[PDB]
Amino acid sequence: KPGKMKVKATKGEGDGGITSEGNALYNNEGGRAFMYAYVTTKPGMKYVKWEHDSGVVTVELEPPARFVIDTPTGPQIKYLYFVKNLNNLRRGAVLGYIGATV
Amino acid sequence: EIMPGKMKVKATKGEGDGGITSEGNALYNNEGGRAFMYAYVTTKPGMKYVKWEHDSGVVTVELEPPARFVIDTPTGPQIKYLYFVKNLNNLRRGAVLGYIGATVRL
Repeated sequence: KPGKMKVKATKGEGDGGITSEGNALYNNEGGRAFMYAYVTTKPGMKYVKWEHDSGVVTVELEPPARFVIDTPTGPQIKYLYFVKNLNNLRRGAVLGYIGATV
Repeated sequence: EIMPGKMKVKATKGEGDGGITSEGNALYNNEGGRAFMYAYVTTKPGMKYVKWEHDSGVVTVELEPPARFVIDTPTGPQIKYLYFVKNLNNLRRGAVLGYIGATVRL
């Protein structure tokens, strides 16, 4: 199941009211959307407000890792923010999904 | 760092104890220095080993008991068997699952 990774466009927030657009990478482990990571162009993000029907959770982000994607004009850097306390299995699923897609 | 999640596929052959044989894909990383097989995917249960070429050579790579998963095909769903190599760490197992999820129609 960790393999069935899905992407949802979502806003990120950081100190001082700064914001980003980006994608949450997430998995429906048994009928509840579990965010694993957030990817964006922008540094300094701290959290994402993540929607469940039961209500919104603010998901805290680790310090980001920088990574490379391919573009029409060459490599560009994006930031990958794992959710706090994500385990190694789920981190690996994020990296594998990214490696296969970007 | 996406390096440990980076993955390539190579067509290869598996074996189980009692003469069992299979064809399938090895998922491996050759991140920088050597080829490191992470997993083997095939259509058959009961595989125990994969015959991994390296050098020129053939290496026998031991497998964990498989997880079954299902893919869409032109003729409908097909059961596949995912065998991690023995003692693959959780980060790398996760990388295998993420890569399969990204590339296969599950």
